[PDB]
Amino acid sequence: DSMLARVVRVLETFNVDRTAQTASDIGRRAALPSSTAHRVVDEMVLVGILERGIDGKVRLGMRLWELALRGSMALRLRQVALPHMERVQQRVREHTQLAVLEHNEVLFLERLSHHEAVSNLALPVHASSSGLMLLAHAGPEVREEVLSKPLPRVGPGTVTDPEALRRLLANAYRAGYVAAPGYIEAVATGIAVPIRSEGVVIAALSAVQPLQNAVEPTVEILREAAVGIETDLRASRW
Amino acid sequence: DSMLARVVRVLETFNVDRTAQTASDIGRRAALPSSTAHRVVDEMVLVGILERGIDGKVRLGMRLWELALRGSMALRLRQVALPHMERVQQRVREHTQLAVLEHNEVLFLERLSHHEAVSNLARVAGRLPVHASSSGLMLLAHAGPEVREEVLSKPLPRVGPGTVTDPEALRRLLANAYRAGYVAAPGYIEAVATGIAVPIRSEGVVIAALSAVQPLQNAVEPTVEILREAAVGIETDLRASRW
Amino acid sequence: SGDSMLARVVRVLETFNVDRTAQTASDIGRRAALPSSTAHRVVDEMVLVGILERGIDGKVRLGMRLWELALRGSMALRLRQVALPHMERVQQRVREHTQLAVLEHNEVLFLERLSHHEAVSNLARVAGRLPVHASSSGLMLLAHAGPEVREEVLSKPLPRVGPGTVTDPEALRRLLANAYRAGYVAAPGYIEAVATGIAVPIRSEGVVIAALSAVQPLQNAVEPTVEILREAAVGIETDL
Amino acid sequence: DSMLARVVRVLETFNVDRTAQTASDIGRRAALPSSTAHRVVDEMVLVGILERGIDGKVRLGMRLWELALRGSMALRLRQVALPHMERVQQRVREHTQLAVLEHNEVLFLERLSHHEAVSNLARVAGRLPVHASSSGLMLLAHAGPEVREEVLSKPLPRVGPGTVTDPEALRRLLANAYRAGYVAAPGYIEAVATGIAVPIRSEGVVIAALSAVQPLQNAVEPTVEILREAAVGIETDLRAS
Repeated sequence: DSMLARVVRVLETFNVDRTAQTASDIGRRAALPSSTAHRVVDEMVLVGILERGIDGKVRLGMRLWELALRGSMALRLRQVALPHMERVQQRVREHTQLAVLEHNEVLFLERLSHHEAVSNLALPVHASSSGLMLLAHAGPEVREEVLSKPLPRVGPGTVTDPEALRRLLANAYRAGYVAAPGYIEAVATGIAVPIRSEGVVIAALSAVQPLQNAVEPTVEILREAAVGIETDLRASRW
Repeated sequence: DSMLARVVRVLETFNVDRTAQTASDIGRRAALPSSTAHRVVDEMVLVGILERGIDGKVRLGMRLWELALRGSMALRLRQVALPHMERVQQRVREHTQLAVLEHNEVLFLERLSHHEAVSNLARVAGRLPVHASSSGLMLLAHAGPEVREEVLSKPLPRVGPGTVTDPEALRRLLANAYRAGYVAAPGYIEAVATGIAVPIRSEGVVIAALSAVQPLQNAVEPTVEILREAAVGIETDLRASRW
Repeated sequence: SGDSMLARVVRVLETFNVDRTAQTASDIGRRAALPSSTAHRVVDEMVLVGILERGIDGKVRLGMRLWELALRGSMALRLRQVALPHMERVQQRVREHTQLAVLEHNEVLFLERLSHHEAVSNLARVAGRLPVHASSSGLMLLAHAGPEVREEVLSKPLPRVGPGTVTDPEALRRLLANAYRAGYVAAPGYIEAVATGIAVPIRSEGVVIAALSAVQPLQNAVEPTVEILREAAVGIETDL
Repeated sequence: DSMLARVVRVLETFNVDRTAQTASDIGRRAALPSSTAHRVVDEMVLVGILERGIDGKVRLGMRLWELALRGSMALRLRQVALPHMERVQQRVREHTQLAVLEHNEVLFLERLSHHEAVSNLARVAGRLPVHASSSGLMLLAHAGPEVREEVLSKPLPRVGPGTVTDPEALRRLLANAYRAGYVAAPGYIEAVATGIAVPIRSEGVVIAALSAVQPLQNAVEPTVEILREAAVGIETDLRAS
């Protein structure tokens, strides 16, 4: 294998219950020849991805942690959200999504799709339930800043009258959800709720399901999941 | 300019403010030739260390995060503890350590030593058993009665001059440590040094021990107070929102 | 008054202590200063309902039912017992008001309130119970409840109970988030416009189980009271 | 119903999730007429068994807590120990006991006997001599050297066919028990069943003995382990409050 693939295999011999190892134990646990193992370990120690600890064994290095922390804002949210999204999938059996607002555009970070989903997945801020929910919680400037500019009816059901949007956004803000019938397919609706962290809306959790399906049960499931994401983000320490 | 050194330089072009870049921009910022950059970035995408979006751009990937989470308790503790450990060093001017308990073994995560330290640390590679350090005793004191009695059914070698070995003495010592919030270990690592440890909590659970090593005759209680203040600082910072 | 069944039952229980675990029915007459005939009646009824226990050897002891009855309110009772000396220390230093409170069914129950004679600020003179968003204590407790519980509370109207009471749900989310990270909250003007309230959490086994709070003049420095309350809170935690 | 039974019924309307009640609520839950609930509650308040809460309602009083605590040494241990003793009963199906030292004699705080128990357990008339039970010998092993020597200063009676009386044999017995963490022999009184005892600790000190009685033919070692696990469980529960 490439150097990098071997490095990853070495890293995957470590776990929360196995902090410190010898290079030989690494070799066995990664199924790497002893001499390859020692060489790969030594290169990893040189660049600080591993460190040689107080006990003579190697352990994961501070530099790996520091490097990973450079993406913590998106990566930690994604990693914490995913178990809650799985739970949503088990109950709804359609599609669940996680989204954030980045440079006044909606960036979808994760989507799950159930093999039995009836609805189908397919973008500007006004053209998804997620974007609408996020827009509803953005600053007053960002609302105006986006409403003045172009609002194409991107799908069949896409609301794009500046004044229809103000009422839609204001209701979403009060109610803690927004629905978006026919925004992607006329036969499908999108439902989004906010995810809070430290008092601010940082993301939106959404479902796509058939238009005819009841909306309120999905709002409840998404809320519960959004509450769980917040709890785990807030309570987690590492 | 090894493969791994190159991978690291690519990762370091990212930061809290730069979350998405093209392979070209990465080549410039990491001083890589653009052919090398495209190849390196592509290999990192292939193992999941980077993720390439639909619109061409590359971001730090879930697999990097998940690999770091294989040691995230130890690593984050070290990071948060270090500034508090440095302040202990300025005031006490001996040694300050951080340790955790893994499968009833004591792992030391950091050991700082002041250039003017009178006491001496063991500088040989190895691992003391759980009963043979102040950190081990503090950690054992919070491990619960089941773990205690397991340890006390097993061999208790008298490793150093001061090492307490009598099962009943150890039960009293551990109970006292639990109530008092510190343990002292006079003469365990050398005859002329004492170890002093306090607990570090997260969410009510004792997850580590902060310790000093200092000369045998130095007063224990002034050092305990310093360690306690540092432990409070560590506990407080561990619950800061932004990592 | 001294002559009811209950008053006599209590006087009997008080003859027992850590050293006097086992007595006789007549020796209880002696130490409680009751006539033996009336003593043997009260004991027998106490033994019947299980407040005392007696073996074949005549010996009477405090019974398991007494213990189980007391346990029905143990957290609150034990917390008060432990907290009181630390609160008196706060009273000496701040010379205003110190309170201890718990959350039950998302309502704040004040368990203890000490007011110093020279206190410049005034406590609330509302007879019934303030809601959870209407005191520093309720804010501190709510900050440690689930986001679930937070969003339940914030889904209902929040009256402006005092001059300064924050009722805006977004301002509340920000206030609560900050309180959670900082380990205290302030509630300026919640009782009177010239006073504030400050609370810190009390933990047991990792869970915030109560709030220790002050009321003091609005103009006074906040941070010194926060530290005093913090020292008291740590003392209370040690002792539990 | 008597005054004291009503008082008790009032106390039983409280619980860990209901600490403050109106007297009318108390009447509802205790099945008392409104007039009766009021006067029962009022007198309970008057003597401090209840307290009238800071915001109007009634709650369990500090006085009740202080009264309960006068026997917490026995009562808390018993309350905490009982579920672990029931788990021993389920696995061994004989007899489990809980004992402490009172005035240098063995006081049994709890005894459980299983219906299907093969062995027979002697009916106990008060406290037993400290040297005449496995529980006694286990507690004595962890008492002071002062306590040990006081017991051994006076010649000891042969209370049963199993009783050891010789001071030197007792010293060896006690040293072995202290070191091994159990006493196991024929019953030191009847000696037709095996009495087994292990220490229960709290905060570094042996506070009680957990014991079994079982037939002479049964293996000792598995019952020692089961009792040890229970003793560790009891200690654990005492430390988590």
